[PDB]
Amino acid sequence: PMVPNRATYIRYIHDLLSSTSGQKDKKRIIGLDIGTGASCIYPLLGCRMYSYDFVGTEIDKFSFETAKSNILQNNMESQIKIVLRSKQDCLLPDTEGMEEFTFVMCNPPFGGEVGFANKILTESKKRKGIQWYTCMFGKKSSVPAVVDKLREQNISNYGIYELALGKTKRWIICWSFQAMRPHNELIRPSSTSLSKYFPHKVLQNWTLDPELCAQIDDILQKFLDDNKIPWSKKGSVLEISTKSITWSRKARRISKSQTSVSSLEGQMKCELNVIDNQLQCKWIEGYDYNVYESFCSALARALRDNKK
RNA sequence: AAGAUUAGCAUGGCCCCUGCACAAGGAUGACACUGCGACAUU
Repeated sequence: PMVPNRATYIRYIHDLLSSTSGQKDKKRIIGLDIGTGASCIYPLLGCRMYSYDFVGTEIDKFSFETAKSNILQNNMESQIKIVLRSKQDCLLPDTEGMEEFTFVMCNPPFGGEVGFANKILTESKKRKGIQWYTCMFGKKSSVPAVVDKLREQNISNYGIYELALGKTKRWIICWSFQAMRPHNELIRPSSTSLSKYFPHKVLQNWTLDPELCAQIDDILQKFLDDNKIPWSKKGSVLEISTKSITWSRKARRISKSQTSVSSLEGQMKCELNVIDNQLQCKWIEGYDYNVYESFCSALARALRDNKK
């Protein structure tokens, strides 16, 4: 029960949505609480921070009266609603002709919490248009048997954020069915104690000298022009929006051929940034990680092999 | 008496080269969803 821990979780939700917002128009963002508890403080803090629109789920009657009492003494009914769900029906509620849910948050009990995440994984396969799913774990030992289940369904857009507040080490496992990819501070922690269950990398760094710090923009423009990768110059940021891989030997051997194979297919949106002689490659959108691993190792080889 | 970290080696994919495809191999520098633990501390 830590107010800075719950606020840090809502701040992870904000950092997860914000780094994965894109260039789209600012719609009203809709959240979905799962098991809001007897306090119901999670959607309250979300609306106090950035004016989200929560339609929370509930399995209790006394806590539903408590949630309505918190609604009555907080008065945000165009933001906060609480809905009693059923036990056999999908706990992820319908759209009902409303505007689509955007992010889903879950405070499971502490079948177990692994089986609860299994039920949410089973129900979440049917919900399209909903972008973000999260689930927070207290025990470290729940990390394997959930992620291994998530290692059964080829879900690559997940992440484990290490909530570190003294003796409180929580692990946020966030998975999504849409291609948006958050930062690397958000999904892969520093401690290697769960290096068996890290998600994939979304950020790569390289360090240079002021010679190559002067030459870094010419190197990046020559790289993104000599490879037919679509790019744009937004300030000092070089943004990249490809819909298939146009940077590998396999891609050339196919391009330099005659068969009717279309392309090696996987969508990527990413950014190149120059911070203090450093080049950062930073992954924004894409279902398949192999596209971004290929691009980051091609960029590493491009920064190395222009030194001679 | 009970185990992690840590320095080298197999394995896995990624960039480069050979290769019609699948393979296989080479070379190379960053990785880890795999292990192998010659020291030293806890």
